[PDB]
Amino acid sequence: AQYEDGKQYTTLEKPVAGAPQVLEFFSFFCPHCYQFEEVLHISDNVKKKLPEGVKMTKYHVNFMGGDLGKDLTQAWAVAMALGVEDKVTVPLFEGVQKTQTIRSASDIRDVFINAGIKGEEYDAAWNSFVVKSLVAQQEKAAADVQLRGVPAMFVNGKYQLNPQGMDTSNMDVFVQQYADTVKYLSEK
Repeated sequence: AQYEDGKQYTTLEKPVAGAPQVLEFFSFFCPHCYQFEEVLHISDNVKKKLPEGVKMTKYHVNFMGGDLGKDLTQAWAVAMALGVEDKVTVPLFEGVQKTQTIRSASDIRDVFINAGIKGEEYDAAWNSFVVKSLVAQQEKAAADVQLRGVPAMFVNGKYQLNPQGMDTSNMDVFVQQYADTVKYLSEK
């Protein structure tokens, strides 16, 4: 067929019940994730081709960048609670990988302050048990699929995107191929 298991996607040996329909994992330390966000706008282009009724979830992972990776996962938990994903994603990426000005929890915090989230609002969120369970969720979802690399996308808990099996000569072609595949998996 035109779409084949092991070619544009793989199948989980161990399907995950109750999983988000479209589930994406990343890390601010992950260089391809930088590309995926900054250059390719994968998340947005997928969204654009998804049917109505579909919910799109994006979670951070711990296994890159040691102590600061976990901090980054708690901070993405803060971003999700406050609804400020779209204001911090880019300065966080550029702060970890481009300028390298993110070295501690406090520098992470500065990105939020500079993006207009208030100190008290960030620090309350940071310490809330709503953020604690949000962190727990991010970890549960990753642990459920035995996640060992990012970027990663999972559809309906059963299919995993395999971008190494798509063409990378043209960036635009890679993205539409990627997105059309998510759409195909969606309907499956």
